[PDB]
Amino acid sequence: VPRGSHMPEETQTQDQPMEEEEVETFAFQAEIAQLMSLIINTFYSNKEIFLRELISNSSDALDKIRYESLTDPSKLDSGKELHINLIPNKQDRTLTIVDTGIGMTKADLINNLGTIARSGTKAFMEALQAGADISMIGQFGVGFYSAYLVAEKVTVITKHNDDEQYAWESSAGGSFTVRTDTGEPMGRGTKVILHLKEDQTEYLEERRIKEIVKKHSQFIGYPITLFVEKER
Ligand SMILES: Nc1ncnc2c1ncn2[C@@H]1O[C@H](COP(=O)(O)CP(=O)(O)OP(=O)(O)O)[C@@H](O)[C@H]1O
Ligand SMILES: [Mg+2]
Repeated sequence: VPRGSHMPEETQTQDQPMEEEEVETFAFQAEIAQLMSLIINTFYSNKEIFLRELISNSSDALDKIRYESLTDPSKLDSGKELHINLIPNKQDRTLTIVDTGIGMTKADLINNLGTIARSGTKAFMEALQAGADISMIGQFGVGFYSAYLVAEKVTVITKHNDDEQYAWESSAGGSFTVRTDTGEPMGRGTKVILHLKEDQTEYLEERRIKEIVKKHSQFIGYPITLFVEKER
């Protein structure tokens, strides 16, 4: 049956086998849930410090690369630059903080971002109740959750040398999921994707991002780059 030319629908290759992703749901530690609720549902005028916190954690992760190299000099062989990228997406209303730090293994996500008590949580909630600036969150060891000052939902994609890629995700309300992430390989590090609340879209603006990096994150110790989508 001679063919001279095939239509794209005819030549369209079979899909790869359908990937399976294991998803687990966890309760936040009680006080973490209480903090998240508090952060989410209280007005704070100094919300911008959320970025200082997430950049600080990227920073920490990036320092650990340097130190882990002292026991694991193999890491020295990586060609990836140690850096943070800030990626605002006006179309998706997301702000992404990407680092090339050490990343987090599956159990690191579960333990570090929600199941394990932080000892400063109760004091932080009390401080807030007595009218502390939200900025103080940095000194009470719960700074990650500042993400929820600006974000209705947070997704963390992460890849650590010792594990596969995972996605952590929470819209708060007391639980979070962790699933294997068989999607876009991201290489070692972590990507924190903030789905911004409708009225926190100033944090997609390049000038505003620049202002708060300059104000709050001047000692990263690693290049930070802001990716700005050309306006069409
Ligand atoms: N970008 C990132 N890369 C790797 N690990 C990250 C990360 N962001 C968060 N984490 C993990 O999440 C944990 C909790 O972060 P935070 O809530 O900011 C408290 P911390 O930064 O560990 O304490 P500290 O600021 O009192 O030192 C970190 O300890 C780290 O294990
Ligand atoms: Mg921190």
